Amino acid sequence: FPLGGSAATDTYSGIKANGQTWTADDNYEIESGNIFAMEINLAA
Amino acid sequence: ATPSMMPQWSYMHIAGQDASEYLSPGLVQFARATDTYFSLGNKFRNPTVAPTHDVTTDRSQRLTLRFVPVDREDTAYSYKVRFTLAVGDNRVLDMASTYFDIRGVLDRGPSFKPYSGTAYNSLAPKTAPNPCEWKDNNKIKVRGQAPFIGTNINKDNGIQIDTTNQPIYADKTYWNSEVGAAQKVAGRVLKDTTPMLPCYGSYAKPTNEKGGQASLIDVNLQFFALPSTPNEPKAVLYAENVSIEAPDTHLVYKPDVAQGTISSADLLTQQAAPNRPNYIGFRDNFIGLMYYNSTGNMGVLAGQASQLNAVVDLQDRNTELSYQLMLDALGDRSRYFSMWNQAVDSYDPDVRIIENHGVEDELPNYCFPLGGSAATDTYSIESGNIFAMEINLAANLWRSFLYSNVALYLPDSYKITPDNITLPENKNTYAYMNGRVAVPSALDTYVNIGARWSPDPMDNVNPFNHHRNAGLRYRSMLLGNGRYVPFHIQVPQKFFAIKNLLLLPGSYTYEWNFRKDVNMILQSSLGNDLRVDGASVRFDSINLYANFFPMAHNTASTLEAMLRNDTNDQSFNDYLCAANMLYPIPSNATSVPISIPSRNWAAFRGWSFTRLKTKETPSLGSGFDPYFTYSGSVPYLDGTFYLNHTFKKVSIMFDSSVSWPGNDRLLTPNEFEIKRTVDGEGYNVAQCNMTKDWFLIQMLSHYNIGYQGFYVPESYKDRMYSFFRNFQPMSRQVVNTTTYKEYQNVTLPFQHNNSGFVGYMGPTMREGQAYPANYPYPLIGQTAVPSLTQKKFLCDRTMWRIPFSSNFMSMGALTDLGQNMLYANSAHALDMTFEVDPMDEPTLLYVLFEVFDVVRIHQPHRGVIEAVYLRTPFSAGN
Amino acid sequence: FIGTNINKDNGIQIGTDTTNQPIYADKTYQPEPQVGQTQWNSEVGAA
Repeated sequence: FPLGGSAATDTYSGIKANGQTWTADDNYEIESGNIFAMEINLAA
Repeated sequence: ATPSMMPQWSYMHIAGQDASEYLSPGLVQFARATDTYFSLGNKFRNPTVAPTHDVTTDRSQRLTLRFVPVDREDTAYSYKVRFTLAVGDNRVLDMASTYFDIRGVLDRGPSFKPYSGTAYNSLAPKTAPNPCEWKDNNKIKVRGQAPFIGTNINKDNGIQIDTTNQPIYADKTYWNSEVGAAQKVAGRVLKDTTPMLPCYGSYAKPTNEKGGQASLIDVNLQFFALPSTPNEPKAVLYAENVSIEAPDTHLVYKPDVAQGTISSADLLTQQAAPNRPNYIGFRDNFIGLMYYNSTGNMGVLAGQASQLNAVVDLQDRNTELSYQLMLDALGDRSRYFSMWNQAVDSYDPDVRIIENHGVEDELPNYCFPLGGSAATDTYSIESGNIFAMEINLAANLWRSFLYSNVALYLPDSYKITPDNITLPENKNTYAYMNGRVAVPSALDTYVNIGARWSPDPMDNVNPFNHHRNAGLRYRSMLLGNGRYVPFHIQVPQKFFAIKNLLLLPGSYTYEWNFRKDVNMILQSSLGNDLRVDGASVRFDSINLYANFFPMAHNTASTLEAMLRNDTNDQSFNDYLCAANMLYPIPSNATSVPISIPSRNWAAFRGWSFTRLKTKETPSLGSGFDPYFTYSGSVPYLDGTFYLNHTFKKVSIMFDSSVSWPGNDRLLTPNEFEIKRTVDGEGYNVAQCNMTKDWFLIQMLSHYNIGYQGFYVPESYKDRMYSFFRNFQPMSRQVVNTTTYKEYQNVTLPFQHNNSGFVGYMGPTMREGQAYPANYPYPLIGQTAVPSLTQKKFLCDRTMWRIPFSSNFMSMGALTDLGQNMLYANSAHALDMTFEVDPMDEPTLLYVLFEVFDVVRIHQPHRGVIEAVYLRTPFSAGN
Repeated sequence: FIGTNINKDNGIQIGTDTTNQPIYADKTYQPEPQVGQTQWNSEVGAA
């Protein structure tokens, strides 16, 4: 596994009055899909 | 069959004559002649008829009688049960089998951790930023992670999984070369009110039947998307407000500018770690619980209607170290019994005498991308070998062994506490012995590379407080893996005079004050003050338990009217016949002037030196002596002798005109020398630094050969607490400190062998720039610095003997020169002086002046125990 | 692998006295050969 556990890009917000709007609260980070990986056969 | 059957039996010698008899006398001689070849022995069966009459009763005697206390008080420092033994008639007890039956709760304190490492979220980067919500400048919130693709997200119901199927709220958590997340994603974040710990120890209690963390009084569902098009619903995160904690963690790089606040960007990085493992459990054969040898709080076995006493206990002998030796001298203590909690203390012989022999790596131990290959091109498919990556596995395992078993068990002098986390100041509780990191450059793979060496700075630490005290291990697991533990003991009886007494018919009483002093009745694996950090052993029920031999009344009558005659009386001796006395060697002192005036040495069969450390040798017998703040092995009543390889001289000297060495036997005339540190002009023996006459004199006493050539004494004469198994001799070489012209020393920061690749001074992480090195100094290669050798004498778990005999042999119990009128009729006065090596802190030497212990219990009437308790060569009488 | 050119119907010049393509019974050999003999600079896709 990687040290941090992600290599992600960005994501802003949405409160969505019928229109996924925004969320002052949040402010421009999510990396979709499980963590990057690295594999070893530590027994063989 | 017949109503007798005897004949029908004998025709198979099933119960009849022995083969030596029915065989024709001619054949017996032939079978007794050719028995070393072609033996006719295993085919003509014998018999085995066992005794029909007068061996067993018919009318009474439950095998294991159950006596109940006729008394009980909870002093918080003892539990004085007063039983009432009622061994009947035609009936004998043989007080060996007289267990007690302790039962009650035991609360191991917030210092108990059997899982030697982490048992919580374990396989994980111990730098992981637990998906958090790093709050901020009223800037409001931020990052984390996620993964449950989904397709549709509708507001107030996130991840679309007839109908839409509209997922549940609580439960959202849990390729080859694929995944490729297009088409919505989601996950679950941690809200910015939960202390964002690392991922290596984090745990929030369930609080949700369907698994997920949640505060029961819960959470906000929140959105965010990609800047590419920031008006259309992207991934959705079900954050929450967990009860995040970590009940095994001693974070070693808490980014230390975080005063007041809890969550902030400068704190996603927190290299956690597993707290050093405390084993906890009861002591070997319960060396504690049983106030043995405290004349104040001492039991009794006096006949009922005399109630005088039958167990007179001095404060000289230690009957708790004279049982833990008799076990060695009778069976094999290395075998684990559980009722007595028989589990000898120990120490992985590969982590006391560290042999850094070396890793076994030659080819790079390599990484490979999850599926087949890595990122690649598109044309007429990777170009060149796969993306690769490496770990020298054989080295990481060795480094973990070193600074997980030896390199962080060092004295709290070579241990810089983590960067700036706040510790307590009482450096004896488990708040300062696990907040102690151990520099990996003190002990590490490149430490005395290739030579067996218990690293110098841990020579003086004791071996038996360790991960692998296999016996700290089979008493810390046998009871249970828990903070709280009910328990049900079977403590034995060890008093030499009351541990085999036959107890003829009578009505004897029985009393014995147990100890409720946790931290003295409860061992440890790191040295603690259990009483302060939290610990207690609440007793609930004590009961005696005796196993009767169902002896036929008409034969027990004989054996009881015959064991009462004056001549036919018992007699017992402590296996460790001694007159134990402790001397207070001060800190940083090289001497121990001892003395004894005008004695009448009559059977003094030989001294026995030793050397304990104070903190951990208990207070003698008073009671709750508070100055006891150790939890480790008790070399005073544990048998574990670690600070034993430090003696340098003994100078026995009688009247004030002599030298018991004697005339001139001793090789360095009458000045016993146990070590020649630098002056070895012909005289040190093994390649150790022992002196040829302090071996000649141990292997002469302890085993029994020094005049016929040393020959690795027989297996059955070096049982555990002996000399030879623990004579481990060792040696090094070191850079000549003044010939290697360029020896510019390099201390423990400044040094640098692993470069970037590993720590900077901690058990931190990879931060560097790999240049070459400079601290391991080459002692082994074509470019090797000139070397000065150094020698050591690790020898523990044994007591230096120096028997009182002319030959210095063991030709009998009453030693030769313990019978001579020069000593056996007149009176002298011993004045010695030992020259032990500067230790460093308090340190009591444990001279074990040896005498003849003996008791002559006898029961003339029905219920009268009277016994003499003489101990010569250092007796008790005015 | 990483050889020189590839000829129409030729293979890839493994390399020797003026051409030297390889035995398509194996010669691509795979299972073995490939740069690593220049690892941390291996540098593939040259030209």
